[PDB]
Amino acid sequence: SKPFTVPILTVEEMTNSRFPIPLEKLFTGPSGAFVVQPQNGRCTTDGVLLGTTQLSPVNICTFRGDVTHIAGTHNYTMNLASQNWNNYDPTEEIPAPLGTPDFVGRIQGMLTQTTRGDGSTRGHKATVSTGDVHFTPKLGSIQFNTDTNNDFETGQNTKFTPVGVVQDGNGAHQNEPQQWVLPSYSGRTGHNVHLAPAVAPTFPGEQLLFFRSTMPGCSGYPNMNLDCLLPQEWVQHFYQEAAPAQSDVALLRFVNPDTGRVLFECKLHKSGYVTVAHTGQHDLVIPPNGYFRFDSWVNQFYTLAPM
Amino acid sequence: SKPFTVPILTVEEMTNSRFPIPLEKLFTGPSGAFVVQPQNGRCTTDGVLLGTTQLSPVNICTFRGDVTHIAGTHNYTMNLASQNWNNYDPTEEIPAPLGTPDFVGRIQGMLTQTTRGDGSTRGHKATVSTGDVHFTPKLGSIQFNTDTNNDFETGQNTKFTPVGVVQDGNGAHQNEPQQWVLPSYSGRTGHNVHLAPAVAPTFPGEQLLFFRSTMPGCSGYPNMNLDCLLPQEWVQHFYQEAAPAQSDVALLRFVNPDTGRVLFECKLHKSGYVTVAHTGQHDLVIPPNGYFRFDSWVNQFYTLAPM
Repeated sequence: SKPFTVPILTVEEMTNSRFPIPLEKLFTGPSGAFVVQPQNGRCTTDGVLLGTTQLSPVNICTFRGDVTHIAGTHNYTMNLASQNWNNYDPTEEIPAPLGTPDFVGRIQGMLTQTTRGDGSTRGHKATVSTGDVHFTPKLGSIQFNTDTNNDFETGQNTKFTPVGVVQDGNGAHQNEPQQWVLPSYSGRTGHNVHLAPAVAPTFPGEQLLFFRSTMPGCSGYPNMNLDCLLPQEWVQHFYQEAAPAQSDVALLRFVNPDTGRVLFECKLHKSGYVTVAHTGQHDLVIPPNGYFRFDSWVNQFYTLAPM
Repeated sequence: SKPFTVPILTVEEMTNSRFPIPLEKLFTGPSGAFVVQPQNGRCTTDGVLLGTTQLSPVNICTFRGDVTHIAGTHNYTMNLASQNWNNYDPTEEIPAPLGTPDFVGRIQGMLTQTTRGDGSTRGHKATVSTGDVHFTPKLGSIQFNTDTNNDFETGQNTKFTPVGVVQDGNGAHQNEPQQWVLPSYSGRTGHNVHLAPAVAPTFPGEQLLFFRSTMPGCSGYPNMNLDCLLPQEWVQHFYQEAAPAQSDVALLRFVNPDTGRVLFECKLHKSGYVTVAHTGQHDLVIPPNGYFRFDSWVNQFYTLAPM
């Protein structure tokens, strides 16, 4: 059996799998108060992509399609295409187009467009509100609020590039986005389907280990914390390697290569998430060259050294 | 010696190493008329990063720092920090900060900022003109044109997220960007140093093979072609594997997994670029599931089968 491995990359060398930004830090905290069911950054250790997860770090929270103006507004409806501009297949066994945002919030970035006939181009700031009833990416349709009332043309390739998140400063601060609330990918037309499962640690004394970034904020007082369950590079790696899983739990050690010392150990579950033995909120203190190293497959009874 | 490999990824599954967008296609053409000296997407087969190359594609053409308004304008100077908000170190023997744009052009995106004290945020469309006199990233400062003259605060973390490119003026359509012209990283009076080498075919009948994307256009009639010498995923892979180069030339075959048949072969040079045996400009026609496979190290005298 091909030996399982994780990448030799530091945290700061890696990328969030839920928004196209670098990782910053490792965080652990209790998660009983919410449902942890992200759909990006979901992959088994033997390389099966789950949810809306795809390989490209730059395609996370991007959309592509054609747009139609909503008369009397600055809003546009986008009829989605696939990430390579092929027709979007709404019958694929996924919750939504690959890379669709997996949280309720207002995501700001730019819409850009090229006129096929002559190579003329145009671009405008735009925001997608993933909690609104017009956010129906599984159906192939979403809406953007933009800074134009007439510039985008119909029947022309149009891309949304995400930048960051927005909040309404008149509501309680940091009340949005809600990173652990999934959109309704078909709006009010249907329930979510083909979801990667919710994750919840149940081994005594364990919490999830989160790979954390701070999303750019574009307006108001947003909650900019964004926690993913796997770095994007781990998704990419497992997809490549497809190493057989011996058991349901891979034991990783986080090591300082300068000293050889183990800082902590953690469980990488076959279904694609990480737990540590800790209780409470904690920003992990790690050396700048530290990285994760797979050491062995362990059984259901294995108890981690306390963090 | 660890066996050398390239990733099992299709072209469309991979990412441009010179701008944070997917690859679309393969292109070969004669390159005698310009200097091919990109600084991003530069890496040896045994994993030594070159030029301004760093590992995650989402950091390419991003900038971070604090900003100051230029009175009487809508322009801001950005005092650059490192990607993790440490001080930027201009004394490193690299051409410019890692991920700095390596073409002359006007790159549009958004500047975003968070006020540390209260978490208030703001974001504005912004353009950096990498050919202008203020573009001195090696020295630690650049200028942006924005749509505000008063909104950004001093002394606060500010990020530029790139989206695409712009063209305007009385010059010919597609006269900018100029993807094979490096910026003057230290200014218009300055000289670029510590560059990754210029590359050229050195065997009769050979041309470079380019990994091509189309950059989003944000205004006007820009030249949106962007050719890199290595997919970002190959940079990431070689850095991981660090497999010793047994010769100066790795022979790759491009394979159709549906049939197992080799479509063409190419040379992956140890110093990090690819050639094919072909004369003239050609958009390669490939099956969408096709991928590159390392077959053997060859000597300097190997003659490729015509593409």
